Amino acid sequence: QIPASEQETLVRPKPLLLKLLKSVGAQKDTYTMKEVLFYLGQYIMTKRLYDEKQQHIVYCSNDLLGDLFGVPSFSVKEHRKIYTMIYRNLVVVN
Ligand SMILES: O=C(O)c1ccc([C@H]2C[C@H]3[C@@H](N2)[C@H](c2cccc(Cl)c2F)[C@]2(C(=O)Nc4cc(Cl)ccc42)N3CC2CC2)cc1
Ligand SMILES: [Zn+2]
Repeated sequence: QIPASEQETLVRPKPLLLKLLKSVGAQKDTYTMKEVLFYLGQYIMTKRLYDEKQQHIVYCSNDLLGDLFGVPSFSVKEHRKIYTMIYRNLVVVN
């Protein structure tokens, strides 16, 4: 479904996404999607927003991640949906 090339996409985060990213990783102007997914994953894990042994759901109603995505929770299995939510919070650079 998801191609390997997606993780090579170069992106400029919008301000709220950039704020989230800077709380877990070095600040730079441009990131790859691989970086954005790693850093968001680490944000989720460190903050214990992910209930793995509970239908694999991230709960974000009480966190800026919920403002970023516009949902109170989401399944981590729904990669296509997660990409869409992330895409809306960045500009692709080419
Ligand atoms: O048993 C399954 O069937 C199963 C179990 C787990 C996953 C999940 C865990 C991982 C990864 N796959 C997921 C992911 C990686 C690449 C691209 C995408 Cl679109 C993606 F969603 C990721 C991640 O690595 N970064 C990131 C960032 C956000 Cl915003 C949301 C979720 C994640 N998950 C981190 C985990 C803390 C929640 C998928 C299926
Ligand atoms: Zn399971």
